Amino acid sequence: AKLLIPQAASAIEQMKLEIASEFGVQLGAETTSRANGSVGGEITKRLVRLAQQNMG
Amino acid sequence: AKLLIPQAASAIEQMKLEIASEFGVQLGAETTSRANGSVGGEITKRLVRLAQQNMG
Amino acid sequence: AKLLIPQAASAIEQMKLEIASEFGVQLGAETTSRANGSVGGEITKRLVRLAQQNMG
DNA sequence: GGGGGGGGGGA
DNA sequence: CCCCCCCCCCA
Repeated sequence: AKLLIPQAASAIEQMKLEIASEFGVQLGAETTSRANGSVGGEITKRLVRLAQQNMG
Repeated sequence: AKLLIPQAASAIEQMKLEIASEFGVQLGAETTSRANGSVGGEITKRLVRLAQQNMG
Repeated sequence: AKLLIPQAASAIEQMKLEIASEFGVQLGAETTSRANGSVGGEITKRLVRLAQQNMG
């Protein structure tokens, strides 16, 4: 799960737990894919949205 | 083809065209889906990276 | 790629293959976006036709 | 495995 | 809407 910028590990980590509770999902191997994936989906969606903001 | 932040359309377009040149691919109907697709993959990668950077 | 109705996956899959054959198009990354796209166009066309028929 | 963000098409 | 891609991230 390496990132482009490892120094951001802390950042995403916060946003991760944030989105988790929002959708009400428990990031664990005992959970479905559509559940663990929905999180990573929102994370990417937000990172993109922010980047598009600092360019508009 | 609505973007998350349509106000960035012009910025992402210039990014698209510049990446196409750097990649040597000529965007178009007659281009392979792989070549066209690669430009879109770079946009997301760079946007995600820039987000992580200017954040964490 | 998640279709409106995932359960239709198998059916659209067969229609796709049958359309590819009629068109003489080989679906793939190295195939032009136009050739690949042509197939998706027929699929939507036939689906809309079926819906208009079984609707009166 | 999944979700999301982009690229190029066709109907 | 469907087709073919590429990328990011979660697990």
